[PDB]
Amino acid sequence: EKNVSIVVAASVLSSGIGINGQLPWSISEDLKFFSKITNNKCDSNKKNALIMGRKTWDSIGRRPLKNRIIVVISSSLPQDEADPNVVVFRNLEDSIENLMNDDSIENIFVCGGESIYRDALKDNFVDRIYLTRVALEDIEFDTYFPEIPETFLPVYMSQTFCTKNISYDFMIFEKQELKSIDDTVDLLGEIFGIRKMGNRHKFPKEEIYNTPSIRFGREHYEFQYLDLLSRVLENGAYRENRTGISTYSIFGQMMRFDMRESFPLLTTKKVAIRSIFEELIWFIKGDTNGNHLIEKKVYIWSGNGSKEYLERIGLGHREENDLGPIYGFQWRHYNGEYKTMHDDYTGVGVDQLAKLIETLKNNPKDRRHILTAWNPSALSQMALPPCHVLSQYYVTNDNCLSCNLYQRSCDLGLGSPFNIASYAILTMMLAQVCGYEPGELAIFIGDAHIYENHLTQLKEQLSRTPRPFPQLKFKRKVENIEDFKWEDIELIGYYPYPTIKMDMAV
Amino acid sequence: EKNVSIVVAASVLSSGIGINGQLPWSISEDLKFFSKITNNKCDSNKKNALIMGRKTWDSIGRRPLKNRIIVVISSSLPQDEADPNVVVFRNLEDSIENLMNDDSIENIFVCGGESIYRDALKDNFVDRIYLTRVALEDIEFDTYFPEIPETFLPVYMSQTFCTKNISYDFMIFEKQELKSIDDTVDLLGEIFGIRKMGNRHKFPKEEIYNTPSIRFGREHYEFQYLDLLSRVLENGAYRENRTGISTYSIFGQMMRFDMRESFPLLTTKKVAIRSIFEELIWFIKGDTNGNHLIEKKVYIWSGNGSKEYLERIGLGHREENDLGPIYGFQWRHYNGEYKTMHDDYTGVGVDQLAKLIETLKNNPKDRRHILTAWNPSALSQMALPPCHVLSQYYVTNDNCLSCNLYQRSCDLGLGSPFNIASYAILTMMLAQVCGYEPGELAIFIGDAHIYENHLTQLKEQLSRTPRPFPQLKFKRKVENIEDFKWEDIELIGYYPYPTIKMDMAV
Ligand SMILES: NC(=O)C1=CN([C@@H]2O[C@H](COP(=O)(O)OP(=O)(O)OC[C@H]3O[C@@H](n4cnc5c(N)ncnc54)[C@H](OP(=O)(O)O)[C@@H]3O)[C@@H](O)[C@H]2O)C=CC1
Ligand SMILES: NC(=O)C1=CN([C@@H]2O[C@H](COP(=O)(O)OP(=O)(O)OC[C@H]3O[C@@H](n4cnc5c(N)ncnc54)[C@H](OP(=O)(O)O)[C@@H]3O)[C@@H](O)[C@H]2O)C=CC1
Ligand SMILES: CN(Cc1cnc2nc(N)nc(N)c2n1)c1ccc(C(=O)N[C@@H](CCC(=O)O)C(=O)O)cc1
Ligand SMILES: CN(Cc1cnc2nc(N)nc(N)c2n1)c1ccc(C(=O)N[C@@H](CCC(=O)O)C(=O)O)cc1
Ligand SMILES: Nc1nc2[nH]cc(Cc3ccc(C(=O)Nc4cc(C(=O)O)ccc4C(=O)O)cc3)c2c(=O)[nH]1
Ligand SMILES: Nc1nc2[nH]cc(Cc3ccc(C(=O)Nc4cc(C(=O)O)ccc4C(=O)O)cc3)c2c(=O)[nH]1
Ligand SMILES: O=c1[nH]c(=O)n([C@H]2C[C@H](O)[C@@H](COP(=O)(O)O)O2)cc1F
Ligand SMILES: O=c1[nH]c(=O)n([C@H]2C[C@H](O)[C@@H](COP(=O)(O)O)O2)cc1F
Repeated sequence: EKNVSIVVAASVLSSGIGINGQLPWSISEDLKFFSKITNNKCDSNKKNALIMGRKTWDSIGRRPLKNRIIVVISSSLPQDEADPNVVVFRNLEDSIENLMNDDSIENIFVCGGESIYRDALKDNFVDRIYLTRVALEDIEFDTYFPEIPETFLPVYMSQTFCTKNISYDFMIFEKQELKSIDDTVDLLGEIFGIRKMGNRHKFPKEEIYNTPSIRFGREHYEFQYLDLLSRVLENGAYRENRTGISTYSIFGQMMRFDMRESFPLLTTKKVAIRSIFEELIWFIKGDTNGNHLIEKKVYIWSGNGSKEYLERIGLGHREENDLGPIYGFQWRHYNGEYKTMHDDYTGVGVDQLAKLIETLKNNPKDRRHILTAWNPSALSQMALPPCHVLSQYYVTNDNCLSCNLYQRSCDLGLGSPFNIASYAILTMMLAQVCGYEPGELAIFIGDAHIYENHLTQLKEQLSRTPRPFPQLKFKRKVENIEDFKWEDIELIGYYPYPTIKMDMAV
Repeated sequence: EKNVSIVVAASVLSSGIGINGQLPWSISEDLKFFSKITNNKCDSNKKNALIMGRKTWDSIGRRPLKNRIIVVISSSLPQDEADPNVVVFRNLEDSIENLMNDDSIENIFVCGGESIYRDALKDNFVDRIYLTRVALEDIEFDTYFPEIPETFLPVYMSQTFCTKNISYDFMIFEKQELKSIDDTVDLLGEIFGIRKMGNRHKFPKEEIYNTPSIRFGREHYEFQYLDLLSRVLENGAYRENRTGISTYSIFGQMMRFDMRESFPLLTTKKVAIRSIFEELIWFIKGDTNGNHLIEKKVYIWSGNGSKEYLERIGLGHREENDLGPIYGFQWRHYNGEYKTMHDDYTGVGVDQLAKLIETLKNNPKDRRHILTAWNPSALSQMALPPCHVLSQYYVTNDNCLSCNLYQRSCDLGLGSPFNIASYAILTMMLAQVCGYEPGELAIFIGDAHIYENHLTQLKEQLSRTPRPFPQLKFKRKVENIEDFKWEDIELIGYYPYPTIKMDMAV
């Protein structure tokens, strides 16, 4: 009685694995993963058995794999005894004799075609599943991986990796069938009610924990957002705010995202990337005219740019969508005497973005690459105080650009995905203009809150198992950071779950 | 063969447990912990045995404990059979008969005096140790807990709790005698070198992990600092900076600290708390004169206030210790035209601190309680740009004041403990002025680095097992936040390891 694992690489949606007798992709790292996982063994005097169909045996050139015994399931291939590393069996059930006799086999790997996977799961011989999800779906398939039965549960999901602009994941599925520390902590929590800090940050209940079966393998960095969602649902205090829509809020959280091998755009919900880019390039250009965003069919600043909202916050003198000195005005004209959105501020104010770029490419090991938007003097003139307040940038020894962001208030339903994608795109732009590669993105959140009219929606978003991140590439290298256009961005391999409508609280 | 656990409450240093036949403290929560841990049982048809000496049996009033069988070790007490909840044994070895016969006993708890603990450990009958460390040491003891033998290792250390201004801990010691997920992650790390984000944040090696035996029980929040120290030692990239002393640096980290039941002042090193307080009140008063700190025998700002350092950074015109518009000038006079440290700036600039207090006590549920020190216009005039750049404050539904701090650059050897204690004291001051209780302190670090001249020292600090946090109390309620004086602070139960000299990099 030894272990049996199905090793497979399938597409993310349709679960296709092959086309015309070959793989529908060329990912060398996946072959390396196959080689390393099939050579995994605890005994040096034992080999691992790789069961495969005849057509798969043809796909590998009918040659043996080193340090492994290949078992071909075929009703026509002659049971050749010349090659000791390859043996042929007439059916799959008879091939499962390594459990009974043949003690020189330690682990068994089912890695054949659809005709092998299907009746290896049907006969219930499989204990584990090493699945490699690949983000290709607009191509042609003819061989698919069967839907994983409900008897299996996912226990691990790696981060998203990139190869030839193709995104891919790694997942493990298992066949589901020291307590003293836990008991002492539970007793100490029963004693001190909310005096033990652990009770103020309770672990989220399973009913609001996205993919609860993945406990110790939450490597995919979209979990940095979903687990924050769950923590707010679990420990969020019901509080009122400036809007009539109350929220559930907690304080002091963080999220990490990788940008070397992927792009942190959420897959559990289709995110409007064009509006994000237009807002970001609007910031970079130094503009505060909301009509310029509305003309480009982007209405995220319409709620805070209506005449009624401006007269209500005491800015009735201001023009329709003249938002005042906000994001992008403090970036390019910090401490500049603001008049209207039509004046020419070229020259006035401290151009933080230009100095940031100059410092990033002239003195990388510096610790002062800081872009601030919090200006106490101009706060009263703002239509909305800065939410993403502070940002710091960092150059690694291998010429990568990482970014930290401190955000005073985060609306996890609408503001958070936009902030993640926006600062990722900004880091990528800064890295290209300065000549670096994108690094990591850390977002530090003060007041992380969920509006109460989003509870039905966000819960739905927590019911969707995450898919690998897409890739974001630039079609041309620009000379100045302001020269970016929407046509320059290529979004590759983004297959998210359907969009989830949520109303903005004005 | 069942489990045996020594339950004891001892002082942190001398390990005293009693005085003149009674306890040297009255901590009700510890008695509740005793009651809950000795009644912990998996079988309802079984009782737990509590072994104690005769003098301890006298200390509990010679009355039985509910749902438990008390075993008194005494050579004089008559073996009375009237009370079924109390039994007398002549020696400790004969009392260890519940292992052989008497299957109605599930767990055994050694809870006697020094004379029982010593030869319960000497005879090696003890499997576990539930130790309650109490931070009282300037009192009189007459009964001590023996030094825990090397066969035991700590596996858990709770957070610091407070009762009657007394700090205390909870620790567990044990007698030392799914792998697929780990193997898959190791293989994925072998494939992608530093492309897998996990490899850029490797888990610290045991040789640089403070108290490595405590794996799953690092609850004490001084570990939030020691684990960051270890992570910098593990993943720190060797980088140069403005000073000749190079560092090992990483980017994007955080630390959490509780302030409801303790005070985050490091115990692994004696920290000069008075200098921290004097710097903080110097900030609050709006001062930029380094001579005011030097006159109070505080020399932390002498390196950045020397004539040579000012002439080197291009401020040779400036006076001796005139540091320029820095912390506390941006707090009280933001965007204020700075001249020298002798002028009267009362009135000019935006008083961020006053508005902060006003917003904290007039509009608590607000999300804009923000104090910034990063001013791009005044950066050139500063002797040293702000390290603790931004701070946000938050009022919970139970009227507690929590604080987030973003620090762009952190010197984990000298700057970090000072920053932790300083912002803790500042949060407590704001809480008293606004009428709240202290909450939590979250510190977010951008460039967390360790100077190479501190490597010998900090490693030493990582060899010291943490002791419970102290308490910090105020002797009087002040009318204005600037009225605090050093004589108003009482530091209770601070018993740190000896101080570790480390040179500041100018
Ligand atoms: N992405 C991935 O992880 C993998 C993808 N693939 C791809 O899949 C494609 C090929 O797979 P597939 O089309 O399913 O073909 P198979 O690899 O499953 O091989 C099928 C052959 O195996 C024999 N066989 C199958 N079932 C039985 C049975 N119940 N009893 C006896 N013999 C049996 C038959 O051989 P015979 O006719 O001689 O009797 C049959 O022709 C290729 O593109 C390949 O590259 C393959 C492996 C892994
Ligand atoms: N902080 C804490 O967790 C605890 C503190 N304490 C404190 O400690 C103090 C008391 O402890 P302590 O001074 O050590 O006294 P003990 O509680 O250990 O009791 C000692 C008695 O136990 C009997 N005894 C001990 N060893 C033997 C032996 N080898 N053979 C036969 N009989 C033995 C003797 O009784 P006899 O003379 O009758 O033969 C002896 O006088 C008190 O202040 C108490 O409150 C007590 C428990 C817990
Ligand atoms: C056609 N085929 C089937 C195949 C391909 N990709 C897969 N990918 C996955 N994730 N799982 C599978 N079962 C799988 N099977 C192949 C093709 C090549 C090799 C192969 O040459 N493996 C080398 C790997 C060498 C390398 O590139 O470093 C080895 O050492 O095993 C294996 C199976
Ligand atoms: C003198 N003595 C010995 C004593 C006291 N404190 C300790 N504290 C600790 N952490 N560990 C011990 N072994 C210990 N032993 C005592 C004194 C009172 C009770 C007691 O009354 N316990 C009640 C507690 C009831 C309560 O106040 O909630 C119980 O239900 O067990 C026990 C032991
Ligand atoms: N309170 C409050 N004030 C705010 N002021 C400015 C913002 C920034 C901001 C971000 C996003 C939106 C939005 O509506 N985003 C979308 C979400 C989805 C989705 O989730 O499926 C689909 C489409 C869109 C879209 O607009 O294309 C609107 C504003 C903001 C805020 O976030 N909160
Ligand atoms: N690079 C660089 N520039 C800096 N400019 C200003 C600072 C702030 C600052 C904090 C602390 C000290 C110090 O020396 N602190 C002590 C530490 C210990 C100890 O923990 O052993 C014991 C005593 C003292 C003490 O002075 O009483 C000196 C400056 C600073 C910095 O931190 N780094
Ligand atoms: O990028 C943004 N992210 C974000 O989360 N908000 C939301 C947070 C909050 O719901 C609202 C501001 O409310 P307040 O000003 O009171 O913090 O804006 C706004 C942005 F522009
Ligand atoms: O409160 C402080 N905290 C702190 O960590 N530093 C350290 C961080 C760094 O070692 C140095 C700042 O120099 P630079 O900004 O050039 O990195 O001072 C200084 C303070 F005043």
